[PDB]
Amino acid sequence: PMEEEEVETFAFQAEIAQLMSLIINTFYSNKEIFLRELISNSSDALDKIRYETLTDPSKLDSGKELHINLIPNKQDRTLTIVDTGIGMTKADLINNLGTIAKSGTKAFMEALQAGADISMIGQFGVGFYSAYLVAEKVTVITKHNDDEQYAWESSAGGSFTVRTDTGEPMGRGTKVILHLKEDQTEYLEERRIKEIVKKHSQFIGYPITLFVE
Ligand SMILES: COC1=C2C[C@@H](C)C[C@H](OC)[C@H](O)[C@@H](C)/C=C(\C)[C@H](OC(N)=O)[C@@H](OC)/C=C\C=C(/C)C(=O)NC(=CC1=O)C2=O
Repeated sequence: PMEEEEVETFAFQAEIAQLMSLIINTFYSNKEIFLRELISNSSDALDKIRYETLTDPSKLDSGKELHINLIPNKQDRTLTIVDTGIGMTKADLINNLGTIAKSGTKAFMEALQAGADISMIGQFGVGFYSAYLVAEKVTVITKHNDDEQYAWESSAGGSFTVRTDTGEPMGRGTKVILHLKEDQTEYLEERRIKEIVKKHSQFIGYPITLFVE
């Protein structure tokens, strides 16, 4: 019996939009670093719920396990990075994932225009956007203890949407789904994923698991 769902479309802040276009339209040779950025983000999120629980144990009612799961899907061509971290509220998503200017955006673009390696992205605080080196579309599903589950999404192009997620409920955390570009499918390969995690994400302070098939 026909479901009615609310959607809200937002405009990326000007420089974030320019950064996304720079990332998508320019050739870079070390694109694999996108995973290190996403895993670092998940690690950051896990630290936050970890410390918050020390002060309030009920914060783990939504789930005690603190870990990261990597899920490649060769059928629909998606690579999903999941964490049981702190998660983000609707306000968190809208504010921190597009709408508000970030201080390192310009500096990073300057660096890139000068020939800096993309690997540098994390030092500028805009590392999430490196997802667009390999994905044509990114969906961020998230659940924070203080809000309902939400889905953010963008195929770049200057806008992003936010809507309540009606997919599989998550206890708490964030799930980044990368809809990979046709020539970036190597990241759906178990050997390649293991290779890059070993190379760049060896000191993650939480267990990571790769689910194959
Ligand atoms: C201070 O921390 C970081 C910030 C500032 C700000 C966004 C923090 C955020 O505020 C709501 C939460 O406190 C934090 C726990 C959530 C994450 C890191 C999310 O990752 C997962 N898995 O939760 C990430 O994924 C969509 C969201 C935004 C990341 C952006 C825009 C980025 O490019 N760089 C950043 C890396 C950071 O470490 C960044 O901006």
